[PDB]
Amino acid sequence: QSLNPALQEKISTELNNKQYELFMKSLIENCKKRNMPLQSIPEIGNRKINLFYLYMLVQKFGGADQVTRTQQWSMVAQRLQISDYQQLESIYFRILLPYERHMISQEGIKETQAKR
Repeated sequence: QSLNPALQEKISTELNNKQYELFMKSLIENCKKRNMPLQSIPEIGNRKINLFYLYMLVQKFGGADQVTRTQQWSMVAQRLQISDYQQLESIYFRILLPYERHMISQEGIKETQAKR
């Protein structure tokens, strides 16, 4: 009994990145669904769970340092629902899961050898 907000669930931006975003979105949403499933299509903001989207956003803000410099990470994180207070723990855990990380690892296994 908790349908999506349907407020900030915009899919695709230029029809080109939609493929890259949907790839990580479907993968993360699928794996994460094994722990914290949603009503149907889990989305918050405008798709930012992608390895290219989440990166582009940070670089655009001037780097993680810039986001924290003005203490905006709290607000920005809420946009993608990555740091919603205590909930950030559950989201981080599910996202750090072995299945979730594995699904995304295929796109970049070189990151695995990098270790924590």
